[PDB]
Amino acid sequence: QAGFDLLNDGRPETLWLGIGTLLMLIGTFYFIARGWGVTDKEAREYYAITILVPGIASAAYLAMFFGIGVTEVELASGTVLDIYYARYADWLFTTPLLLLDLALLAKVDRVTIGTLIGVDALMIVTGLIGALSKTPLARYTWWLFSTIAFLFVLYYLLTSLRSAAAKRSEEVRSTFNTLTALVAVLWTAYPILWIVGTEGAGVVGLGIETLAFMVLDVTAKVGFGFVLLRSRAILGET
Amino acid sequence: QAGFDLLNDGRPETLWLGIGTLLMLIGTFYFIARGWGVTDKEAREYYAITILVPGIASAAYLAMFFGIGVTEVELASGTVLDIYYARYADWLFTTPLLLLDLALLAKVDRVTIGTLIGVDALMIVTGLIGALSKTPLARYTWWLFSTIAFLFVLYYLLTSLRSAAAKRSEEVRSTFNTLTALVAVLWTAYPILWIVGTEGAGVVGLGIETLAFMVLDVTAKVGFGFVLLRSRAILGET
Amino acid sequence: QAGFDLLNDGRPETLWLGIGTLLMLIGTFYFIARGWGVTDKEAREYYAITILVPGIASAAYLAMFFGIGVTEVELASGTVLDIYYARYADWLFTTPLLLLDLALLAKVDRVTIGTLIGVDALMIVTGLIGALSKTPLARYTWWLFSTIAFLFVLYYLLTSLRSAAAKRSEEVRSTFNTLTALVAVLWTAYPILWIVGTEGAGVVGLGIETLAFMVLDVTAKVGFGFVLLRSRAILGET
Ligand SMILES: CC(C)CCC[C@@H](C)CCC[C@@H](C)CCC[C@@H](C)CCOC[C@@H](CO[C@H]1O[C@H](CO)[C@@H](O)[C@H](O)[C@H]1O)OCC[C@H](C)CCC[C@H](C)CCC[C@H](C)CCCC(C)C
Ligand SMILES: CC(C)CCC[C@@H](C)CCC[C@@H](C)CCC[C@@H](C)CCOC[C@@H](CO[C@H]1O[C@H](CO)[C@@H](O)[C@H](O)[C@H]1O)OCC[C@H](C)CCC[C@H](C)CCC[C@H](C)CCCC(C)C
Ligand SMILES: CC(C)CCC[C@@H](C)CCC[C@@H](C)CCC[C@@H](C)CCOC[C@@H](CO[C@H]1O[C@H](CO)[C@@H](O)[C@H](O)[C@H]1O)OCC[C@H](C)CCC[C@H](C)CCC[C@H](C)CCCC(C)C
Ligand SMILES: CC(/C=C/C=C(C)/C=C/C=C(C)/C=C/[C@H](CCC(C)(C)O)C(C)(C)O)=C\C=C\C=C(C)\C=C\C=C(C)\C=C\C=C(C)\C=C\[C@H](CCC(C)(C)O)C(C)(C)O
Ligand SMILES: CC(/C=C/C=C(C)/C=C/C=C(C)/C=C/[C@H](CCC(C)(C)O)C(C)(C)O)=C\C=C\C=C(C)\C=C\C=C(C)\C=C\C=C(C)\C=C\[C@H](CCC(C)(C)O)C(C)(C)O
Ligand SMILES: CC(/C=C/C=C(C)/C=C/C=C(C)/C=C/[C@H](CCC(C)(C)O)C(C)(C)O)=C\C=C\C=C(C)\C=C\C=C(C)\C=C\C=C(C)\C=C\[C@H](CCC(C)(C)O)C(C)(C)O
Ligand SMILES: *C/C=C(C)/C=C/C=C(C)/C=C/C1=C(C)CCCC1(C)C
Ligand SMILES: *C/C=C(C)/C=C/C=C(C)/C=C/C1=C(C)CCCC1(C)C
Ligand SMILES: *C/C=C(C)/C=C/C=C(C)/C=C/C1=C(C)CCCC1(C)C
Repeated sequence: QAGFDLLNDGRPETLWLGIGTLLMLIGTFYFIARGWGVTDKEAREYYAITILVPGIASAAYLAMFFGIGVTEVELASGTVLDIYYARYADWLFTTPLLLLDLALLAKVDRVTIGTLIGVDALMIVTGLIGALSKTPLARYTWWLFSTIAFLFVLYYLLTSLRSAAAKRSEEVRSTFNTLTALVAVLWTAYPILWIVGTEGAGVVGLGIETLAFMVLDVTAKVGFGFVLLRSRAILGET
Repeated sequence: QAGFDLLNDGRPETLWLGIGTLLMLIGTFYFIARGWGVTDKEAREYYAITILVPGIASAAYLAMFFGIGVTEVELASGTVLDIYYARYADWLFTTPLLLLDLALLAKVDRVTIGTLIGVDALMIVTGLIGALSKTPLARYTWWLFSTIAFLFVLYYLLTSLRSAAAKRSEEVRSTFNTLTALVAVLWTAYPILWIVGTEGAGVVGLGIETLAFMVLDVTAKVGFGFVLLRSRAILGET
Repeated sequence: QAGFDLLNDGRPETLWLGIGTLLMLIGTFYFIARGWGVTDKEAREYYAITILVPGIASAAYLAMFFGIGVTEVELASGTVLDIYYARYADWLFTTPLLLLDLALLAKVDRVTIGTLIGVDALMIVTGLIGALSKTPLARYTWWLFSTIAFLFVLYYLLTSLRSAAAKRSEEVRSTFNTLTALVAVLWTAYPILWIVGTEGAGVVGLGIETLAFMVLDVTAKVGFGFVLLRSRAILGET
């Protein structure tokens, strides 16, 4: 199970990267069009932040597509993995932004936002180090390290942010829940796919893995953005 | 047409990098001296931001000077280009700062500033990826990708920022215009020099190109800063 | 003089990196526990910022421990140095955060904070370039370059921040002084160890150097944090 080798370079997964690229682009320009006439300062903020997400992902996918965003990591055993490191560059900026959308919806103080971005960033960076490690001891230690950070992220999301958002209007609290839940389930799928993909146990192929990440990314990007930018929760408050 | 090989390493363009370095340094310490006694909070802000620009550029130029900020990228055809990647590292921080000076002058909200910095950053990063690409398809696709971002940058500069600045005093609006125009013409010269230089069609030599970028940088840095830090527009308002 | 080669990879300094790692971790989770029940918004801010410091250092040390955070730089003379570049990645984020703790304590405006972070960052980056340089001319020129930035950092710390903090309560002013002094002496030890270690004259071994940096880091991290998070100065004001 793989796909189609779009660049004649022996990488069938490029078919999924290509589709991923296309999807992130139309998602970016759909959001720009849809929010082009928005004058509401609170709403343009959600639009601004949310447009940048698929925008940067577009760049990351195009880079993985061309092959520029992928590198060959030789394991201690001599086994060579193709690590699409560009994903981490993507996530370093996108996850904090998505987190920022949730923070705004909850109306939590700046310290809560700083904490989330800080821990989230630590999660992605450690995830990248583990991805480029040569030893299994190191590779899985980093996975566990990043996972812990992810735990704190989910924790403050389901407590601090949740309680704050529960004090807001029914419209706002409604949308918050139907994004945090989306995040909780979608985001958790990344560490899993990672440990079962070529970066870990390797029961999943690079072709299927890429397809999976592409479905995860588009949903967590465009899907999340669609639900958010569509809600009345981004328009001031009642 | 080239210059002088200052480090005996076979790089005559170092003569232009060296001059570029020297110029960015005296520019940084001239601004520090000139603004050393400024107590006005609004003015120190312009000084602070504006001093950091030639300061970081200094580091970038010195790095390109020594050869540390340059790498050999082998094209698919086997053609080897000398990519001074350090420029992009420079721009990632300097362009947003310059943009920040214009944002402050216009007195636009934080969302407008975030948008500009976000898109600008996407412009520089994609520009760097294109610079390090091995395929012509990839190299020019990234150029076009970065150009689009540049378009949005110029667009919001000439509309959102312009309209805001037009509501301010004649002194402030005056200086804004004579910086935005400077930016519009100078900044546009970068994508051009890029597509005609060694990173593209290659009708321009690496020696001339370096000289050009050095003249562009010093003007967009020191020149911009001189006009700004000299105006009364940075001192509160009438 | 060295230590113990914990990973059987011929690096006895890993014994110091390992201890450094362990210490940064218990420091991170001690601070989290100690501040877990803090409701004071001003205090959680100090806790938040201060927890992130040993947290990121933990990641950096673990990376140097595994060997992922170290690279072999070949000097022009053919001499090969083992540069633990991860330290710089660590510092790029930690120093600004520590600086941020001092800024908050002083209650200085955002421009002062931006300036400190900007110059500090320039210090670390140039320090890294010098660390990876191949020529002695370049390596020491960067050291001097970074040192100048450090000078400005210390300067504004002992003037702008000091004078501001001197206007606050005796409790706050007291803690500020017993952190700025700690910083002034500890921080100055880095450029020294650098110029006398393998990155410079090399009178100090890589084993001793690593031990030294580990003692410096833990004190500037956990020690600084202990004194700060223990004081009443982080709780509003009298
Ligand atoms: C987050 C910050 C550090 C900067 C944003 C990250 C961007 C720069 C994303 C670019 C990533 C880049 C590395 C792409 C991968 C390219 C790939 C082809 C190269 C992979 O190798 C990377 C290794 C270098 O070693 C290798 O080369 C040498 C020389 O040829 C070989 O001898 C060696 O065997 C090879 O492996 O380096 C990986 C990076 C280290 C592990 C650095 C540790 C990172 C530290 C811990 C990050 C601290 C950031 C912290 C999480 C920020 C949180 C701040 C909050 C408190 C707000
Ligand atoms: C902006 C952020 C990502 C971090 C700031 C960038 C700094 C880290 C600047 C350092 C740049 C660094 C890469 C200098 C160039 C050094 C040069 C000698 C190496 C060039 O190779 C870089 C390649 C690695 O591949 C190569 O090595 C392997 C292994 O030896 C070979 O097999 C391969 O053939 C070689 O080509 O990697 C280039 C980086 C990728 C293309 C990553 C994609 C970047 C993503 C799309 C960035 C998203 C950032 C976004 C624009 C932020 C906007 C945020 C707003 C919403 C606020
Ligand atoms: C601060 C910003 C730029 C981004 C945060 C830095 C992160 C990306 C930390 C990652 C550092 C990374 C480079 C780890 C070292 C890995 C090590 C194994 C590779 C070392 O080589 C790095 C060289 C690449 O050249 C080498 O490879 C080529 C190709 O194989 C060889 O031909 C060559 O001989 C080798 O040496 O590149 C080093 C980076 C340049 C010196 C870039 C200059 C940096 C500019 C001046 C930074 C400006 C940032 C400024 C201080 C920000 C201040 C902003 C304030 C105004 C707010
Ligand atoms: C860094 C980290 C966690 C960081 C957490 C952070 C930053 C949290 C921040 C929280 C904040 C800011 C909260 C704010 C709140 C405020 C509220 C608010 C304002 C926000 O609303 C409040 C109320 C105050 O809380 C975890 C690392 C976690 C790291 C881990 C788990 C590491 C594991 C390592 C292993 C397992 C090594 C193993 C090594 C071995 C087995 C070595 C073996 C050697 C031999 C190896 C060989 C040779 C076999 O290969 C040996 C045997 C020793 O020689
Ligand atoms: C153009 C582009 C990409 C182009 C790609 C190309 C051409 C690819 C070609 C591929 C080929 C030919 C492949 C061939 C294969 C064979 C190959 C071979 C084998 C032969 O080699 C084969 C045949 C298929 O098999 C990307 C742009 C990408 C563009 C992007 C990412 C733009 C982002 C914009 C943002 C992020 C705006 C943001 C706007 C905001 C935040 C606006 C805010 C405003 C709010 C106002 C305020 C607050 C700021 O004042 C608002 C009013 C809401 O707009
Ligand atoms: C020192 C330095 C560079 C040194 C370079 C050297 C020595 C080079 C030597 C080269 C040689 C010998 C070459 C030989 C060649 C042959 C070589 C061979 C072949 C032999 O190998 C040959 C012979 C020519 O051919 C750089 C410093 C560089 C220094 C920098 C970049 C400083 C930056 C400062 C900032 C950015 C301040 C900022 C201040 C602010 C923002 C202040 C704000 C205050 C506002 C107050 C507030 C708000 C913060 O509270 C204010 C009051 C305005 O100051
Ligand atoms: C648009 C991209 C999104 C929403 C990405 C989310 C990514 C994560 C929640 C990634 C988590 C990871 C771990 C918990 C362990 C190690 C590796 C990661 C980076 C895959
Ligand atoms: C001090 C440096 C300044 C003001 C640099 C400005 C740079 C630009 C406006 C660069 C634009 C580019 C494109 C539009 C396409 C691809 C490459 C770039 C990065 C050269
Ligand atoms: C937790 C880490 C801390 C507090 C690190 C502080 C580091 C410095 C003050 C480093 C200064 C350096 C110079 C002045 C010159 C060149 C190299 C450096 C980066 C070691």
